[PDB]
Amino acid sequence: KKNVLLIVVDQWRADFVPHVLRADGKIDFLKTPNLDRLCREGVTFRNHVTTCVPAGPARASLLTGLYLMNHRAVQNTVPLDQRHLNLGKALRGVGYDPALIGYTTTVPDPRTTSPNDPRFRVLGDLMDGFHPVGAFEPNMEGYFGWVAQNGFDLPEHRPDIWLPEGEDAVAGATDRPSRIPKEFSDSTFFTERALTYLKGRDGKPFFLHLGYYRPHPPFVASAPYHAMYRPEDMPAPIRAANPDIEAAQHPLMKFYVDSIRRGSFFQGAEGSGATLDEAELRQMRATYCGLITEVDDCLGRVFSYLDETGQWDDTLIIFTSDHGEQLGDHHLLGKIGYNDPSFRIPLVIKDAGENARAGAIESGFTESIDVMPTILDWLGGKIPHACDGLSLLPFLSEGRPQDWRTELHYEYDFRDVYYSEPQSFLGLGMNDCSLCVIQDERYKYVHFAALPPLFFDLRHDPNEFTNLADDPAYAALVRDYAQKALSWRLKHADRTLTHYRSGPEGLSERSH
Amino acid sequence: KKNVLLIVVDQWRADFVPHVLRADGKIDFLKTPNLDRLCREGVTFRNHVTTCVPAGPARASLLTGLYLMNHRAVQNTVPLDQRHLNLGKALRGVGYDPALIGYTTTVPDPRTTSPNDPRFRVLGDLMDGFHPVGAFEPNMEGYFGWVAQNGFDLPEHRPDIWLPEGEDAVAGATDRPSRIPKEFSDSTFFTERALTYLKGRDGKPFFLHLGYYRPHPPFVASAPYHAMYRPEDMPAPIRAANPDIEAAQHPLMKFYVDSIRRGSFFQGAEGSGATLDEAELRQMRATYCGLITEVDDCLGRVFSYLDETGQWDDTLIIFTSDHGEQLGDHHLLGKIGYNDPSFRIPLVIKDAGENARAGAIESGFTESIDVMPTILDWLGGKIPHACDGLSLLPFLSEGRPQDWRTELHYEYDFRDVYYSEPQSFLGLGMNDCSLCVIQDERYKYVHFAALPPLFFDLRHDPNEFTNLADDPAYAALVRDYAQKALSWRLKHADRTLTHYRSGPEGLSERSH
Amino acid sequence: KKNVLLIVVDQWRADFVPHVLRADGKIDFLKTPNLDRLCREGVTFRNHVTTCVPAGPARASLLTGLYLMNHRAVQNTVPLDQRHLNLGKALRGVGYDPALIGYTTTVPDPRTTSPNDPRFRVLGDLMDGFHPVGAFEPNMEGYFGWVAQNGFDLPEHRPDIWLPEGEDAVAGATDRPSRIPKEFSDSTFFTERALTYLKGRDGKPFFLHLGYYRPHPPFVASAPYHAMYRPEDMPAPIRAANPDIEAAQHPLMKFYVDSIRRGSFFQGAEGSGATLDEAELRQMRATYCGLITEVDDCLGRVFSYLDETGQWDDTLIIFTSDHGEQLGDHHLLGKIGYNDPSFRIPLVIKDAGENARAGAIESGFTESIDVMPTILDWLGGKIPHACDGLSLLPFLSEGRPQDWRTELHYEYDFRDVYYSEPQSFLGLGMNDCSLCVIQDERYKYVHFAALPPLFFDLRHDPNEFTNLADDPAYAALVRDYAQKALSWRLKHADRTLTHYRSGPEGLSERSH
Amino acid sequence: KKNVLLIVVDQWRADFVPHVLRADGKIDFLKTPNLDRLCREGVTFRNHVTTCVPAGPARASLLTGLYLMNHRAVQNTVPLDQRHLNLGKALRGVGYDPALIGYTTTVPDPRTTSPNDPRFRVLGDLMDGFHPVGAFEPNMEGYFGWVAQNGFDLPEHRPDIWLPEGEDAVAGATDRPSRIPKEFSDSTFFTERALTYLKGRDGKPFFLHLGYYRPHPPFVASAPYHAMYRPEDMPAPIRAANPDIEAAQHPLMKFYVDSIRRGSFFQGAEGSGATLDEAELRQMRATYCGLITEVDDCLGRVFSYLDETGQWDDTLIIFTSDHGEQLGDHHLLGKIGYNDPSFRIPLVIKDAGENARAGAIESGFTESIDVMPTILDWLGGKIPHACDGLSLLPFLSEGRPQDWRTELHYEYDFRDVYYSEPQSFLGLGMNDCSLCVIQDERYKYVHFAALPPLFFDLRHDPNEFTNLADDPAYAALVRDYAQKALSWRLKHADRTLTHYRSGPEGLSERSH
Repeated sequence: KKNVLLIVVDQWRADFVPHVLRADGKIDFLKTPNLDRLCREGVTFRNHVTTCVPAGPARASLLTGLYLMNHRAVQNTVPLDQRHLNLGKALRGVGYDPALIGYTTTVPDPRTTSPNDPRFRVLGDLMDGFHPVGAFEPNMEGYFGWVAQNGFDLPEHRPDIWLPEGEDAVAGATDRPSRIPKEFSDSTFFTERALTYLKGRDGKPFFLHLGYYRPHPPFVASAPYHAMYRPEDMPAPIRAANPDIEAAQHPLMKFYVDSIRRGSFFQGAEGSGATLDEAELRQMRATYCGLITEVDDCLGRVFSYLDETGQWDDTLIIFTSDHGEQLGDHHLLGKIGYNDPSFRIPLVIKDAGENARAGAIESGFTESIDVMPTILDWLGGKIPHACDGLSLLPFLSEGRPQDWRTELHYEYDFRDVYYSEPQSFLGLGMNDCSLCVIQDERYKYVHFAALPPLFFDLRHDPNEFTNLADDPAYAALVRDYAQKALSWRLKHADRTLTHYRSGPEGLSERSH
Repeated sequence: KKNVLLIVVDQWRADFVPHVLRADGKIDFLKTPNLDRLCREGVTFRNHVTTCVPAGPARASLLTGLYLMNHRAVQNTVPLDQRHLNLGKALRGVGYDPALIGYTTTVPDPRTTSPNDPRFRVLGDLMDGFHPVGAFEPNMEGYFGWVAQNGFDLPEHRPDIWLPEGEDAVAGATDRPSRIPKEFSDSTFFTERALTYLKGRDGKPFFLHLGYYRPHPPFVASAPYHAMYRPEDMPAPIRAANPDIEAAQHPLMKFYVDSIRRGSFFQGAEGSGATLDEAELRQMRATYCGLITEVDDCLGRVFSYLDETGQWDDTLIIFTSDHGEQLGDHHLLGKIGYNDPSFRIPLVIKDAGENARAGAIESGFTESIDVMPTILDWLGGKIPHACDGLSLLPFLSEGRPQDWRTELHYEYDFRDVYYSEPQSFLGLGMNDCSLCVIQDERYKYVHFAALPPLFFDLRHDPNEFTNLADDPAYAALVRDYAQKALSWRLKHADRTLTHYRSGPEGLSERSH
Repeated sequence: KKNVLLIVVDQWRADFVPHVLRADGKIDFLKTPNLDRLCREGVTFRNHVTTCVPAGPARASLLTGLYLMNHRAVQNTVPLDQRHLNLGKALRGVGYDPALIGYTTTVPDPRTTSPNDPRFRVLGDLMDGFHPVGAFEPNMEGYFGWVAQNGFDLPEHRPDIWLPEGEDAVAGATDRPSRIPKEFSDSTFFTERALTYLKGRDGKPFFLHLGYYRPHPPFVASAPYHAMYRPEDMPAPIRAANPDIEAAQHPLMKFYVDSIRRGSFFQGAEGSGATLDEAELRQMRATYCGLITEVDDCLGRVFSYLDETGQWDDTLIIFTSDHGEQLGDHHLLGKIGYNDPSFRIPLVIKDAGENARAGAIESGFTESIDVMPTILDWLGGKIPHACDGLSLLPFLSEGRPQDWRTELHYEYDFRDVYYSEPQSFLGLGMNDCSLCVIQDERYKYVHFAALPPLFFDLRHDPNEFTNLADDPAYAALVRDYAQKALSWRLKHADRTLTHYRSGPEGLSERSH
Repeated sequence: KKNVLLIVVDQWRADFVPHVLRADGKIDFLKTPNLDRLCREGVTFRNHVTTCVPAGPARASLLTGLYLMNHRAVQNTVPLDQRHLNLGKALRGVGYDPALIGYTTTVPDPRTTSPNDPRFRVLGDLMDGFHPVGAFEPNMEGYFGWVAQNGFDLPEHRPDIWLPEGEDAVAGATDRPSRIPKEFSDSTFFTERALTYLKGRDGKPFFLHLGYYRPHPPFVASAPYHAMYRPEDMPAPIRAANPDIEAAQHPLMKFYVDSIRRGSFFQGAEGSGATLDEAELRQMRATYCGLITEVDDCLGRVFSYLDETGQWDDTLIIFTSDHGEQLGDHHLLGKIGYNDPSFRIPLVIKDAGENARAGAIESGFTESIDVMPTILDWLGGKIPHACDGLSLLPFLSEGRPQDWRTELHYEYDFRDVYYSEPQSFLGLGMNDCSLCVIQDERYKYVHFAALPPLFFDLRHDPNEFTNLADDPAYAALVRDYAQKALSWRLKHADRTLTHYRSGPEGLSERSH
């Protein structure tokens, strides 16, 4: 029997993974024993990125194996064209039910449904082709209904469960717990749906997309996770001397430093994200770690059910996140722009049985578009022609293929959406608001469609403070990275029908 | 605010509706106080039929507003063509989320999915376009997973929860309870999903398809519903002197009398349905009533939540069943053939506010294809051109329209499916295995595509024992009913594009 | 090598086929030596009907193998749903180019094109899936452009080429030629396109739909075909004592007797069709024969090219018409209503090589829906599941199959179109304006959806003057024919997906 | 009234346009009086390119307004995805019939038709959505059938009409005429179809795509066009000292210098294209001019019909070519690679009425993707969101828009097709065989996906002999052009749905 458990957390940074911290001799300032078990038993990928942000685009790439340049779900609220083959439909093609807990943040294709469809009122709904067994639902109604049915009285504005405890509490980074008990938290909800689904399967082969919302904000935690980590034990945020000096690097950086609000990160909070002080940012980081450890506790319950039913060694387990989180770096909160912390994400894979590379940490450059090909390959399917990504299965046996990619790539599109509208400030039209990034161990190149490019020397400037793109001494290097990025564009043009050929013998297909 | 609650039970007969029994001066031998409330407050339709059986075809007609002659989902296991507009997609067209609890028994269109799709392994899965919030799931996994997560230990073969209590129990009609407590029954499950969904909506407008499996078999009930009704208080089954005399009426009757097995109606039971004695049939009927009263108790919890939140007077409530049940009549169990008890079904409608016809019983002839037009009309939508049915809203105000139909119509297709294969016995090919029925207060005509027809005088022979179709004295009457049925066929040919016209002014549409 | 030549004339009656006239000892009052060659070498089907009229519906049935009840292109100007598989697409499935000369009169599906498409300004355009090599074109522009490019000066209103020669001519039935020379006639045009296409093929396998407009009206002929037949040698029209007595038979008969205009049949003519006298009708018939003989002369040129290139014995030749013509019978002109002369059509089939039944006349009942299955069968294709018709190939070898149909069937829908609007006169809505016909050697039954039925004893009343449907002495016979027609409806419900099945082994198909 | 005549020749170079030659003080060594009339009356665009080559890709860009990066019909024999909106369907959206003479070289989408479709046996067939009124047809059957029907006896192998006259003739560049008289030439054929179509329209508004095959090879002409130009009066080919020195520039150049055969350019010829001597190339150029003048003579007949019917001043006339021709430059024949002569093409536009810029020559950079937007704009349509091109109408009134593009762009994909397979020689996989080009008045940058780039200084090296891309002194310039090309990629990602947005008010669209 073969099972696949795809765990997708939200907003969890790659540098909040204890197995990698310890390997580098750093203090592992947070506890994730269940993730650590996956790392001891499988392969941890230390240079994994999402190919775009925020949730809607990231999940389009994860669930189609396509770059943003091909899926075109370029921002939250922008439709996903129905033509793209997604993981749910591909799973049905190999005889698996594509069971899903959590959310996909997918706007339907308007050519397929009425313009009055309620799914157009929200950031996104479930992607067509999945079988929902534990949906957060539009406006988190699935979760709130479950809390209410469990007998907990909700406030009139339901997200006020995430105000800090106590009528005198000041909204923002907090040392207080939220107003929801642990047993009715959202992580508990998704976990109960996972256990219900696995118990219903009763040993039969499964695919399950187990989505967790946490550690997505609001950065407030149920007791006692709110108090589990001391602010002084957290890694310091990395940022310029002040927000103006930070913003001077690039107009897009200035837009986000100026515009991001605390209320998007802490329920009811007022003021700008960029003005948080070091103590507030350390408290935010401690609460973020508490939310992470709650998820890890919950995963322990899922893993316990797999152990008790004898299914652990039959299950391919993939742990990843949709995207990262700035967490105060560069004066930013959220998943925006071009910096490493928004795009670097965990990826740990435990094969069935005793893993040949158990415990290894892989530096090969991997991208979220590789996850769908990996799952389909493992289940014996053909990888769709159109996918941009490649199967990671060679990394679980002999290691990095000799012809594997030598750069990481990602994209970001910042055209206007209802809650964030940079076009007027930037002076740009909607089809000119994008960037792409190419990077390796030494250099990082950020190319904007219609704004200045950026170039960083990562050995000397690992935190991306010193743009070199306009320095004439770097002209040959900038040329080289722009050339690699341009080749990458040409190599990833759409592949839907390009293997077919007419000819004297009729219709044929080219394989190489 | 406008809400719609569409309650769809399964396998509940029209003559098991106490409000109608009492109106006719009959003993109301079962208790349904919550349904009785709907009847006191709304309109009870006493001549409602499903336009086909069993579940898959019945639910295709209910959820598309089309006769079987147009939807072509002619038996369980036969695909529903994606071209037909269903109620879920139509609801999205009026801005409603098409939330659904229970099941639709819909086989996907093979042109839309892989032939390996797991949805082709089961009798049917969820119809495309609905939003599931409480699915029974393939093989009832949703229910069983919920029972297991509630801490109840299930037997190795999970349907053995429906064996009668006690290792010494004989499977079949029983005076013992099932092996599942009331608090973990399937009716409790669907009810908890309904409460969870309504609590999540928190007062916002809703559509909810609230499906119950009961009183579908196995005919066994959780305590104390198994003992709630005395067998001697049940209405007697109506059947011929013996199964051979019954079967002589028609080859299709013979096929079902010979083939139907007790194990399809009582978990683990052996033997033929037709050999049940009168006492066994009375016990079966008493258990069936117990399952009905459990559903009614559950509806009381849903109605209580609507009352407490002040939504009752804002909600159009429609109560109906997918189809009926022979329940021993004519030596048959199940929903098959051509007799009234398989096709007659409850229908009660309570409008928002104080209903103009509260308490009335309507004799106008209504069909399940009318339900979707009624809901869309009530929500301010246009009724799709293709629907065969008509809105029932006039019946809630002034009464039966002057041009309403004057006959009831239904269809049955009995081509081979994996668990019932009459073609060899009947000597028929797959496209020749159907019948249609037309009837009014006086006469009933059953026309087979490729077997003898039947004709009944319902005043003198209300129970359909005496075929008159081959009696020369009835030639003019049989002619007349065949002519009405043939006109009905011509009038209901597909209407997808037939209102459009080319012409000198370009494309236009005819409205009359 | 295998070729198919499908010759489709327009408006040519089955009783204008000399081989059948001579077989019955009647005078063959018109000459068709080239058709007579096909009859001597192949099989002539004497009981062939189109399953509906006029051109648009007839050609939908011919080119899909479907009854009107399934294709739903129910009148000229009504769209053909793109879902139906047509002969052109099916030919591509067997590797044949679906070359077409003439027209198909097909209104596009509005869901597939802009509402501004010029194809919605005309009665119909080319059916999707064919390869046009000689289109009449919208408004006959293809023909008129060819005449103009040939150097012939056209009048300002181009159809005035069909006024009778001479400024003093009275428009109507005429003993004068038209104003177009034979070398620039429409039959010459289609023939030149056929020769161009066959010469381009240069011996390679072909399918060609060779459409002729003639003998469709206006009933005027190029010299000397206008004078080739004497009016006194024509068969007399068959009609009641006067138009009022004719019209009394049925409201639909009255509508057409009252409404049909001479201008629809003779260019520029005034007055009603029903008031033509016997001499005028005989002249009309003589001109109609002249147009037929012109087509036959043209076919001789096509056949000569096949003989000279050695392809005759490699070619399946099918000669047929889209529909018939009343030609004055029952006071009617055109192709309307329910009488035999509108629906009976020629069908002659010459197989490749020496035909086993060369010269035979077949009385088995054949329908235009059989033609597409016949062609696909002959080319080695599978007949589409959805077709209503059956292959005629058994008739070319051993003869009529033992299980062949025992009645002929056809349909007519008379809902309002821009140039003929009977609904107000009849008092009917658009979905109630149809009839179906079932008949055999003895009896004919015409069933209207919402008007009185008709029944004829064809031995005693071969010309359909005496309705018997309301005579009580015929009640059992009328019953029997209504029952056969109702069975036919049930047997021909749509078959798109009804062979598929879900089940424990996955998706399967039933073959019987 | 508004008409559009879109004249599309094949393989005609931009530097074979006399109006531009004379403007630059060069000898106009060929005569095109009818094209010269369009130039005197309209605007001549001197920096127009096709965005890709050869015919199939070029015509996909012309007829969709999309770059190859979006249409993906990347080589002849590769399907065009049906999702792209083409000019024919867009014309129907504005009420115009999309009449077409010539060919489009379009391989159908395999998801829309049988794999056995004969359209998969040829390089391409007609694009879906056009109305053919003069097709060359598969294998030029339309033309050959027309020649045969005109009474001209064709040789057994029909293309042998293009052998030079006389049994002793040596195949290759020739001073002899072909074996087809002028009155039966292919240019005469397309012209007769144009006149037939316009005469059929009889003054009604038209769109006509008037395609000519010439001056596509074989480079042989009907008498007396074969002798109209002296070889010594032709411009000399521009090429390196020998083929080896030429080929050293780049592996793709070497592939084509080594592989191109004379038989692809002269009927029956043997040997390599690269070994033609200067005299042979001058004769080839003189014959090429003869074919051009034959097309111009033919256009004079079309223009004469427009003048005589008073339609000239009501007609937007656009003259262009699908692509250019190397004509011996760089040792190459055909339309391949990256050099200017393969991609630069004529474009002349005459507006209705007296043109504001009559006679002007425009240096603004225009691309073939601009043609479809121009036509739709002129007819009052909306330009489809997805188009990459922009309307040229501002150039006919006030001139180049201030925000017009500042570089020309084109693409070439050289993955294996049945008659040319460079992948093995180049060592590349199928998705790595492309290049893109960006250029302006000063510099040209050729970027290969997986081979070395090229960079040319066009003032000092107008003929592209001296690659500078690997010269360190050019690093900043190469950087700049790679950056412009990378921005162009980002700006032209697919736009199908990217203007739509979900949000609190429902579905909306962004316009800027």
